[PDB]
Amino acid sequence: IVGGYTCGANTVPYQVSLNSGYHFCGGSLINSQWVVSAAHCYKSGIQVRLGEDNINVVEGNEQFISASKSIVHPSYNSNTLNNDIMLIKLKSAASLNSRVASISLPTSCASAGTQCLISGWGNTKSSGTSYPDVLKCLKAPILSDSSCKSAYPGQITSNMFCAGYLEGGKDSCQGDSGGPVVCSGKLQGIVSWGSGCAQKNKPGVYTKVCNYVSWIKQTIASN
Ligand SMILES: CS(=O)(=O)c1ccccc1-c1ccc(NC(=O)c2cc(C(F)(F)F)nn2-c2cccc(CN)c2)c(F)c1
Ligand SMILES: [Ca+2]
Repeated sequence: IVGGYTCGANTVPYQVSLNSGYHFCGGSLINSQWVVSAAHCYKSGIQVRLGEDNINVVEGNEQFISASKSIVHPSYNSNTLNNDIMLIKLKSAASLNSRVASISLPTSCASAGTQCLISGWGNTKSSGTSYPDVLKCLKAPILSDSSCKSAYPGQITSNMFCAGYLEGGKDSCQGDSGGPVVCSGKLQGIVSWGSGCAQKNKPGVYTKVCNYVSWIKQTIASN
């Protein structure tokens, strides 16, 4: 997160950290056994870390659970980043509490202007790289599709939306990928991609979760 603020220990209870000897992506807990992340975050040997704040120090509320299965959307295209969503099943259910909770799936899509909370342990610099120890937050609005497509001619599909600031300075960045975009208590997006970070006229692009609600539910029901 570039130009954001320190969330505060466990203030984003649904935020998870995907770990493989180091933090490489974020994710969202949608129920006791399932996490939603980005398809391009996929890899083997994934350990899901819940109830995290400072990802480098054991503080007391962490729950480390191995992924028993990772389901990348069958129509995910790595060349266009279309359908950039993945479901991860935990080996055992997580113990839900005040510091570890699930986030609700949307029942309808969000509209332009809607204010959302984006979080992650991603890079905090627009120029160069420097990762934080604690979880970072950023409040950002969903932009109109016109502005989104004007910024990224020919690269925006109906399964993506832009959110952020055209003036630059505040944006999600590498390391935030797979993380949540919550609006009015609903997970509306997944950190996917963007041209650099916090760059002018280059807002972040996010996976439009509302288009995948049926797919998600039918998939977890079958696994
Ligand atoms: C495969 S294509 O290029 O032909 C391509 C083809 C078609 C559609 C989309 C892409 C595409 C473009 C840029 C990127 N690059 C990034 O998305 C990125 C870079 C960095 C850093 F290197 F740090 F500059 N961070 N970063 C990023 C990560 C998460 C969120 C956000 C948001 N602000 C940005 C990417 F992956 C995919
Ligand atoms: Ca920790």
